[PDB]
Amino acid sequence: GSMASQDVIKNLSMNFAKPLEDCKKEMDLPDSVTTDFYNFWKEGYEFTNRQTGCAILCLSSKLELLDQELKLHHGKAQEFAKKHGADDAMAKQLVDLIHGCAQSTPDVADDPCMKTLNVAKCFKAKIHELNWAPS
Repeated sequence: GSMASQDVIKNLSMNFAKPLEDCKKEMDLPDSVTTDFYNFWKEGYEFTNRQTGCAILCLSSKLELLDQELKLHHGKAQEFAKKHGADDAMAKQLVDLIHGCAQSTPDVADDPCMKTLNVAKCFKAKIHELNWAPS
């Protein structure tokens, strides 16, 4: 039931991306981020720039998933996923993949936008490896 799990990731993505218009107008982002989001789950797609990372951070903030240091509320992320239909196990697995990626991607430039973009790419790869990437 890989298709069922893909459908969960699709639902999470769409709900995650709802505040995007609000974010685009609220920060004046180049529509390259719009295109990065259009193509997000497309394999072989490389991401143009950092502003997409700032956009991901904006989305997370609108959903109240970030602390003041712009780090992910782990528990709140897990609850987000379950409220949108992931079972407890999947929700935990998803947060773990993100945490594993955050650790693998060391913040050296002190740039949360680039950091978040790099965590997003790692997460994307892990999700593809599980066959959980939707169309």
